[PDB]
Amino acid sequence: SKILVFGHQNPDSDAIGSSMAYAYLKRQLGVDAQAVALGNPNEETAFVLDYFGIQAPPVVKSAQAEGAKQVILTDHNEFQQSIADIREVEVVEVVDHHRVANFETANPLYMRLEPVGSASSIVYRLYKENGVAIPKEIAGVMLSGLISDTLLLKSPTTHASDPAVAEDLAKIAGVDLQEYGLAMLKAGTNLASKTAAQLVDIDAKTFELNGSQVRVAQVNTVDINEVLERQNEIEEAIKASQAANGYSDFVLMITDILNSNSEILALGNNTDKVEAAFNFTLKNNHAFLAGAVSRKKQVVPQLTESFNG
Amino acid sequence: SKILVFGHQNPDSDAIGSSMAYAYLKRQLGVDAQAVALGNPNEETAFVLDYFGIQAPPVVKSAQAEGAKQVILTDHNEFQQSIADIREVEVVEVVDHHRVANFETANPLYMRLEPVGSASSIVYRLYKENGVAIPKEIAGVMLSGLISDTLLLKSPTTHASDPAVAEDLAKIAGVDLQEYGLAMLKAGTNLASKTAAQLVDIDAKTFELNGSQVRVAQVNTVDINEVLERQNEIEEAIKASQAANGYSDFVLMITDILNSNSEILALGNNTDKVEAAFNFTLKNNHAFLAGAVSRKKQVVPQLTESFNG
Ligand SMILES: [Mg+2]
Ligand SMILES: [Mg+2]
Ligand SMILES: [Mn+2]
Ligand SMILES: [Mn+2]
Ligand SMILES: [Mn+2]
Ligand SMILES: [Mn+2]
Repeated sequence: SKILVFGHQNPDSDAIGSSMAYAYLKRQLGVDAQAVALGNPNEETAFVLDYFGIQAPPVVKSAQAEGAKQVILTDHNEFQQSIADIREVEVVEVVDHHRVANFETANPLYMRLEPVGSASSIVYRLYKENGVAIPKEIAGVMLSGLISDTLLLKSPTTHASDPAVAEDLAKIAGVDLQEYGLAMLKAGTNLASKTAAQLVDIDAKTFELNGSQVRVAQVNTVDINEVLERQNEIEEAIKASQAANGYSDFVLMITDILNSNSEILALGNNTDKVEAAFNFTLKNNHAFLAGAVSRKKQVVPQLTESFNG
Repeated sequence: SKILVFGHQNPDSDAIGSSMAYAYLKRQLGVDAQAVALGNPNEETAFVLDYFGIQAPPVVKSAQAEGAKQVILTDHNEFQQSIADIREVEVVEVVDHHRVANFETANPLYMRLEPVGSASSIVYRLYKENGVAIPKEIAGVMLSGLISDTLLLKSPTTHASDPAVAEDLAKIAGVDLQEYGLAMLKAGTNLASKTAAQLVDIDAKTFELNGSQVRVAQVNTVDINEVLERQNEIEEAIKASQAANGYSDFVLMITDILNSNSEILALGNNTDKVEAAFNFTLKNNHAFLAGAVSRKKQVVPQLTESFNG
């Protein structure tokens, strides 16, 4: 009866932070909940965990294997993004900031979705609404989740209310927003220590675009050209992944967080549709896409339009 | 920019109350929201609107027709229970206490689902959470929804937090909980004014139970015996429906909403799948199903299990 609280596959900072923050809150409310992760923390999240001196959630792969019948999803609701046997257990709660799709429950449940910058932002309000004090380290993982998802509040996903949230969490966490923000974001640009295969699967999701299974990965870097130093291995890793997972197209978003621009490297059957989604020309399989920092707002939408559905 | 707020087709008290109350709330929050209905009030709801003297929402049939592109749904989420052009508009918010299915959004949205007795109960908390004092008449329709969906807090669907809510909405609406409730519930048991075919179809559903097509209807009455005065005319309307709709089994629930029992009348090929389902014996085509007041929580399972899985 231990309720498992977890974010999406290829957990990012917001996924981990929101699940940890929410699990703690559930416990304060008398619920036997435990935060777990569907994968190992990425470099950005590792930085956060280390910073506030807390351990990463246990990594699990099957709810049933862990003997759990009830789960709480944070930072996602779509089944392909959840635990492998999500269809076999009961989803009792969901706290997320994404559109809803490929989600279904047999019974009523709790749901708190808000079209804001991060799932962590929502959990924060739940602490306030329940009158539960926020511990320093919990504030830290929540703040980190918000900072992560909004690129230190500079991303188009930043909601009007997020800055105030970010400000209060920073205070509770004992950090200077800009200083901590920049340090953490930079921690995610540690890509050299990763293999090409791992690099393209650090932060990636799949989208069904008018019948095409399109993989869209993102990475934060201090320089697009640095990431391209291994373009060959990366393209190779991309083609391999495409064959292994059934992807007709693979889009790699190389985001320069300093200059707020992203390089688009795409391979597959419909690279021409990619070129159409952004009106550019892929040379050696990539092109510059100025001002792009958000996958959900500045990439998927145009890819959706060009592929159509 | 004009958001319609509505409950589900064939609205009950909760559907009407929750949309009216919530729409009012959004307006106090600066959102140009308007409560609309997908049908006219039933005897129960007409009794409520009159008691607190307020007009029932205007019945509409299309969001596109009302000049609205955005909509807020209360007391439901499944598209088949919604507005005709639901897939054509944007769902900006959902307040409900049902399971989720046949629901999808292209973009992020606000969702507030809680596994409680009524949708009105959730709206109640939304008022307090937003610092908006609840208006007398509004408390009236909200209280009615809660009392209606939970049979004056007696149903298995009643949540631990529902009583206090019911209690507080009564105080605000200026009524005594126990009297207004009974008086309101009794007011809605008007069956003699409807034809047999109408009864067996005012609140029924269909369930595929291993190849069988079983109709399961529910009628609220203050006295089963009285409805049993029309047994014959009923079995006729039943046999008829089974002929026209292919139904292999028809189970009628004559729910006595004051004692919490439901006499089960069954005609069909598997009138044994039912007995073995409620461990009773159909003496005259019907048996006594004590404690039954909820179809899915007290009738579906056993049926679902007797027909085996
Ligand atoms: Mg992201
Ligand atoms: Mg009901
Ligand atoms: Mn995430
Ligand atoms: Mn997120
Ligand atoms: Mn309803
Ligand atoms: Mn309801």
